[PDB]
Amino acid sequence: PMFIVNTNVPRASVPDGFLSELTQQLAQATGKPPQYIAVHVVPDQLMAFGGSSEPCALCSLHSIGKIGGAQNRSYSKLLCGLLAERLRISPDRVYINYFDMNAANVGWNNSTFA
Amino acid sequence: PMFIVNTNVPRASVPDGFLSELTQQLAQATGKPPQYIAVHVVPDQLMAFGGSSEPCALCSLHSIGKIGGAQNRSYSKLLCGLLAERLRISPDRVYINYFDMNAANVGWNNSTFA
Amino acid sequence: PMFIVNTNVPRASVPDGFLSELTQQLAQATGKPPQYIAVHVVPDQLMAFGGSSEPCALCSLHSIGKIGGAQNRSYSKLLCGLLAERLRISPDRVYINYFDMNAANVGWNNSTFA
Repeated sequence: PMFIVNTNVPRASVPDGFLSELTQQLAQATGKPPQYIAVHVVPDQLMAFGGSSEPCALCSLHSIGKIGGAQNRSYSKLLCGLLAERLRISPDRVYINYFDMNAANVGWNNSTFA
Repeated sequence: PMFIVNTNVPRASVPDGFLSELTQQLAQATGKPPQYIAVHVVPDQLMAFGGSSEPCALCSLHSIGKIGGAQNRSYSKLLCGLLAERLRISPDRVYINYFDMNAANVGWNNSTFA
Repeated sequence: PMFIVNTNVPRASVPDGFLSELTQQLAQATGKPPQYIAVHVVPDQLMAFGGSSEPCALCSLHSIGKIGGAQNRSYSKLLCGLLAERLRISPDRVYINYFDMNAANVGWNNSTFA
């Protein structure tokens, strides 16, 4: 799985250990081993949410399966919780796009996961 | 809606008010309330279009609905027009990927839109 | 076609000529003319792969067609090969998300490719 957070929160406001926490929590949430979790945090961005430059985040979670109605509600509660606690972003200023990737449409290690 | 523009135009060439202009125009074009429009501009990027490093932009628009052949033509004329007028990017050096997101695949406010 | 690579490798480790090499090799792999290939490299990123921060890459390839099981395996070999040779990223620390875009869902030059 791949989780990306783009945010206008400054780099200094991202706590040490945040990538590790995201890795651990996403491994537990998706049920996938942490070795297959990739995380990417992009602070200091020029962005707005609802016309406002108050703290916000635009995020994606790509996974081969483990994507669906109930799972995505649970991921959203988890990840909005982490962004509120660690980056002080309001949950109503977070979008998370979920992508259920076909194994044949994910490249890794000179081939695909198919 | 979530609109992202990645460009090699420098930050100083992005005019004041641009994120607000994008927010307003996307609200009107998509019909969505401005409170649901998120915009993200990423200048100073290392990118090429057709092998050339002349000004260019690589963009995405994700929306829950309001995506389709005629709508996307209209969005493209709007957004290429703004990028030409405001960032001096030629329309033929702009790509916009359109994504019709299922409500169950968008997280917001600790849940999803389903 | 549009190829994006996000990496923690520093900007100074991206060799001169890399965007041109990506453009050339993707034109040949996809069969599309180089005038239609866009490339974007984002170094110096805050990311982890499998819980660690040794060089890694998170990438996308969006293309109108020319996406499928065998083609994507070939793209993965080509692109992992380039990232290993040029950026010294291990192929097992690269993820590439492939997207087969409908022509009506790609904006360009004030309209779509439909």
